[PDB]
Amino acid sequence: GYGYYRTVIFSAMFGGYSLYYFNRKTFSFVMPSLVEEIPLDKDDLGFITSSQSAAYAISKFVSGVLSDQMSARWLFSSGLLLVGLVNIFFAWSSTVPVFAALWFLNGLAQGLGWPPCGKVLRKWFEPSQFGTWWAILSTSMNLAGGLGPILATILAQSYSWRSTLALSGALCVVVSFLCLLLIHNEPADVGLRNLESTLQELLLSPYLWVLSTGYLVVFGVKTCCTDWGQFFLIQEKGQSALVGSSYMSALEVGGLVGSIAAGYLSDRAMAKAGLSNYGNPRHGLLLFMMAGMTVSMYLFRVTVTSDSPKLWILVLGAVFGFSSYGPIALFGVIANESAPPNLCGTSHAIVGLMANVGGFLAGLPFSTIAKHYSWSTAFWVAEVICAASTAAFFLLRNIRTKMGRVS
Amino acid sequence: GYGYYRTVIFSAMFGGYSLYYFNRKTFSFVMPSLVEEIPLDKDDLGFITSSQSAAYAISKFVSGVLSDQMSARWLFSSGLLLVGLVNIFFAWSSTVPVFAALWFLNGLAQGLGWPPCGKVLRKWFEPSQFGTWWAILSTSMNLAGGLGPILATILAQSYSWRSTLALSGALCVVVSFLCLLLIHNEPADVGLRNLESTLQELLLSPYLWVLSTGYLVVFGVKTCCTDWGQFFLIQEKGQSALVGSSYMSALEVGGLVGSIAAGYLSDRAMAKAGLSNYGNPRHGLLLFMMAGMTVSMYLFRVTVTSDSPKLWILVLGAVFGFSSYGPIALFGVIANESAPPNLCGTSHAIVGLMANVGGFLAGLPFSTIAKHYSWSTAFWVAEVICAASTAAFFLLRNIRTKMGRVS
Repeated sequence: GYGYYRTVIFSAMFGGYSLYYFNRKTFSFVMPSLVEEIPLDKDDLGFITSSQSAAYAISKFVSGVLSDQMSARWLFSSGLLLVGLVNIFFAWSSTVPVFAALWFLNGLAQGLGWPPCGKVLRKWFEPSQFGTWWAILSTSMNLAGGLGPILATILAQSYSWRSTLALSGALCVVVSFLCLLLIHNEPADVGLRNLESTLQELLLSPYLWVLSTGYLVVFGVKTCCTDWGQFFLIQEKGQSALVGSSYMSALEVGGLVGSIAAGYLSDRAMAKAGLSNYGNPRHGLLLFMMAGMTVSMYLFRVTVTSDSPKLWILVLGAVFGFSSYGPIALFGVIANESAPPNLCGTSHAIVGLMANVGGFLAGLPFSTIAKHYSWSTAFWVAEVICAASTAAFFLLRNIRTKMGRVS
Repeated sequence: GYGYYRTVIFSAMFGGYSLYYFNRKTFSFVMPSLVEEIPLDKDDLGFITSSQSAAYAISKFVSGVLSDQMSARWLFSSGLLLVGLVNIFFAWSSTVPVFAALWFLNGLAQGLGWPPCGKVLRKWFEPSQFGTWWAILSTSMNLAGGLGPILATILAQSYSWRSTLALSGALCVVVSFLCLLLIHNEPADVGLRNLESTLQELLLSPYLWVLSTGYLVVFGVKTCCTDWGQFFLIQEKGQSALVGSSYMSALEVGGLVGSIAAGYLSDRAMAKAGLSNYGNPRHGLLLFMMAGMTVSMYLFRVTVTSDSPKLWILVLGAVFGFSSYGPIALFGVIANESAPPNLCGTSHAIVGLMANVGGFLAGLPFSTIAKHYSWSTAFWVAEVICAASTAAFFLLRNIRTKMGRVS
């Protein structure tokens, strides 16, 4: 059928991108067994994970640019096969630069996998049903991150790290051929019906860069609170470490439900509206969630004391996680929808570049401001940036969103 | 007395800075008689006035930096004497590079005059009485611009341009010695009572750069509407040229009363409040006037047709002029108040540098956006910048405003 093939292809992308994220962070999942086996420095593990982070940033960008050129099926399957071959060779490795370079090459093949999922979700799913299945295909990532330390801890208690990495790499090699056989990058290959723009016309469209600065700010404020919310509760607000861990756990669970609810309710808005070329029906919940970020950072900064209860901290974590991982899924969905259909992966990679810029701006200058002035001053600077960007994106909510040529 | 010397010194600065602005724009006031006398190109006059504009920008900055080093009395009097000597030599000039270089040197000596007025108004007037006399000392500039073409047209009908420039230069030479004799840069020279910070501690204070970007945006939007409001009424909105001229005249008259009302009501707020080091009681009307800019640009963009009456255009011009020249006087008053007392001219020159940046951003890119997309799209981009900066400055209204060291 039609929806049958949508189900089959989404199950294949779900399994493939779940194995992507599990084999993206297996070395951090099997890390305790491996540091029991071989002694490695904290700076050594930081260099390995930083090699993967640098290669994954470069490869998200390069793969988004490539995914609009060659086929998403072969690119996805090649990514999964090459990730599996990396984990096979990584289980078959003992020396440290082999770990670092092979995990760099895993970071490349992990970047090489999600813009195929974006292209296939664009070409196969209606815009009334695009954000919700984007959000479930990122819930694949969240489910891999949730079931990864559990299964890796069981396989590291039972077997070694080499046997676990070898089984996971062999599983990716098998699922790479299964995703080569169960994915069609467009319905024109089957026979079903589908659903002229240059990269210069993409880059000169101002909505891509309004979207880029918006996702810069939203991912920067997400990474600010995700990295330093425990520290803001320990040093400044005077909570315990269990309260900070519960705050992070509530932010993650609220972020999972925030991404899913953002996709579903934004597809409801996209199904209701959709007559004009200017504006975007997804702004009508992207703006409410960015205002939710503003309200959550304000109420977490001024209405949190040492005497405020743990339930208020959990509510602020959950509502900020809702209001924060919602817009990240929405800037993904908009950078894939509002783009031309043959240049949507490139328009998504341009916004992931600003994800990298926001990650750096949340890492070093936010910690510098927190070191010099105070913690509440730094989180307030992040609040001002997020609220001023919520205002600047409320103003810019009705610009020409359909990127590309003008007709 | 005390208020007697405040009256005498303010009358001397009023006469001196009125002759500053009259001898700043005498060559554009006596321009028709001079182009009847000698033939000059439009590009030639543009080069002469651009030489004065470049030298006056460089000299506003250099003189603000200098006015905190040497005395404001001798710097003011030297500026007025050197402006008078330029107009004497300019009346005694015939050839074109002599005009251009001597008017460059006038632009230098015109920049060399207002930061002495800022220093004397800081050292002599209370913060409850500082913004209103700042606004009257800029009403000196507006009165010179209002009575300048009238008196210059009368003196160009009666006498020549050489006789008019010679009388105006001789008047500046006389009033330079009268302002050397009737100004005291601080009350410590008389005997009355007055009312430790480095430039690095100025530049590292974030309120100077919040104030700089705020004045960047406010002066840029002022220069956008001041240059292109007639063009927005001619090409886009379909008004006549008389409606655009009345719009500019209503914006200028409303701007005069806006600067004066901003100074007076902001000094009322500064007199009422004043207990804390964070925030500024002048924000409590700077924000209302920046929101007045936002509301005025919105109501002038969406609620102006060809069938809207001329009275609505005059009301929008007057309310935008109010809401626009108010904040320019207020960013001057705040860059002179919130600064340390021996480094206030430098903190004001740093904000005049961003006036130059906003003038360029209103000149070329605003015209480029208006050429490519539309006129309403360009004025809407200016509206978005002004409203997003009004939001970002409403958030940043309670940062540490007292620039300098922390104690």
